[PDB]
Formats: sequence, C-alpha cells, structure tokens
Amino acid sequence: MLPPDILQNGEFETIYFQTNPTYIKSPIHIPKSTIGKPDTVKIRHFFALLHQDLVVLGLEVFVYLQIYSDFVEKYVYVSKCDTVGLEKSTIKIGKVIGPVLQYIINYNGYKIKMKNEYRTLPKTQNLRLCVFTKPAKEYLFPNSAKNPYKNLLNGQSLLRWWISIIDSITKGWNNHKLMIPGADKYATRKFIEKYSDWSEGHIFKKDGLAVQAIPLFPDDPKGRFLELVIVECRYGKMTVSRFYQELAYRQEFLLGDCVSLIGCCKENLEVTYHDDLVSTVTISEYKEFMNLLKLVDFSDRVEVSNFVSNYR
Repeated sequence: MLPPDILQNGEFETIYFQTNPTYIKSPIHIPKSTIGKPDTVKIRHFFALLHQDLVVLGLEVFVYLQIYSDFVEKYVYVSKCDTVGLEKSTIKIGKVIGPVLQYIINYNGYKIKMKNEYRTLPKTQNLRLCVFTKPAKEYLFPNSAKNPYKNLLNGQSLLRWWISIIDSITKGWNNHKLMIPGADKYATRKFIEKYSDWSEGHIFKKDGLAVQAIPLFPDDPKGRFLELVIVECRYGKMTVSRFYQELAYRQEFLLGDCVSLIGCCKENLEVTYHDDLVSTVTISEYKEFMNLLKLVDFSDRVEVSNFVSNYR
C-alpha cells in the first residue's frame, strides 16, 4: 500500500481497516420497475499515517459495488482527508494519499456473503471515482486547525492538489471530469488546461431524473441537495441538468471557496479476485472508532498519543 521510503521500517506506522462488506439499498434510485436490478455492497475504508505516537494524516473512502449478473459498477467515494500538523511535515502528503487511494480503488479481496458461503463477483468492472473539494479546516481531526504545522489550502489550491493526485492514479481511464458549480467555462478550464485527458462536466447520466442518475453519498455537498430533493418528494420532477444548475446557488457552493466536483471513469476492466488479508471490523466497531476520533483534541499531543495507544 505504501513504498519503503515512506514507512522507513517502522519510523512511520499505518492504521488501516475495512468494514465487513454490507448489503445496502442503492445510492442511486433504481425504480422497482427496472429489469435485472443490482445488489449493492458497501465497504468503508479508514487509513491513518502514524509517526511514533502521533497521527500525521487520515483518509476515509467508501466503496460501493453495484453487482449485476455480468459486471460490477464500482463507485469509489472519497469521504474525508485531513492532516494533523503537530509536527513539521516530513513527507509530501500526496505521496501518501495517492498510493493509498490507488490501493483502495484497485482492492478486490472483499469477502462478500451470499444474499439471502462467499459470493463470487463478475470479472468485468466499471470504475467510478468521485471526489469533492471543499477547503474545510478540520474534516477528521478536531481543533487541528490552529496546530503550528497544519498547512490549510485555500479552495483553488486544494482543487489543484486533488487534480494532480487524481490524474496520477487514473492514467488511461476513459474520462476525467471537473465541475465547479457557479463558475464560468473559462474559469473551470484553467484548472485542467495542462491535463489533456480532463474535460468539464460530470460522469453521471446526462438526461432524465436526477435521483436516477446521481448517487447519494454521505456528507457530500452534492448529496445534501439530493437529500432535499428527496425529502420534498421532488424526485419525480428534478432533471440532471436542472439539478446541477440549481446546485450552484446552494449556500455551500455560492458562499463557498471553489467548491468542486471531480469524477473519473474506467469502463470494462477485467479484474481477478485476489485475497489480501487486512483488518476487517463490524460497522459498530468502525463507528465506535470514528466517534472516539471526534472527541480527541488534536491540538493536544497527550490526547492524540492516548488515542493511538488505545487503538493499539
């Protein structure tokens, strides 16, 4: 998952675990009218880099497997990524985030139970990588924002960073899409002028109803608007085009700092299923860890060190 020059034989350590794969309802509305509906399996990934007793950075990624008879639609959603900044930064953060996210994208050793011993997945996979960029001060690590070595990127800097990282791990993919809701075509294109494989737009179905095209990801700015569409039961009127038009005027975007949406796709990848023993936990155990994490003062070495030792 990480090369030797970053871990340095134990100078740095990793926290990495997955939830046990769990069947959920589709994050994209599928009319019960549809023929050959897929089963959806969700896996949460949590990663953190440790330097001796202290957390350096963290990354949370959710993987959704839409399992059809002959292929899988695989959505990889970056939930959260954050740094602590208690120590002067030794590794460039993208040299860690890039390889970890690439490992998670390509991981195919999930132990999936039968839908009511282990299910075998189709070999043909269509990949979708979904990332939003929004310069929040503390995605994962409370009160880290006033740590002395936390480098807080503004919105445009954060977007340039993510484009660089995502381009590096999606070489040869079929499309790379960028949208900055509320920005003109000219402003959006400047971010991808040096990226020949990137274009303006999004990766989802372009026509029809928005809730049948756009996935509802947790704690996603796009998903927050979709949630409103559904709670007001406008799911039968809202088109894809009008959804992205009105997304630009939401407070989170119009008052935000270069809030952007990235999507990348690779079609018809032949994969081989490949056991790779990693720590797996129940969803309750996963949530317990994340709830403990929210109660840590990441400006306080004592509390951070205590959190790490308790995990060990």
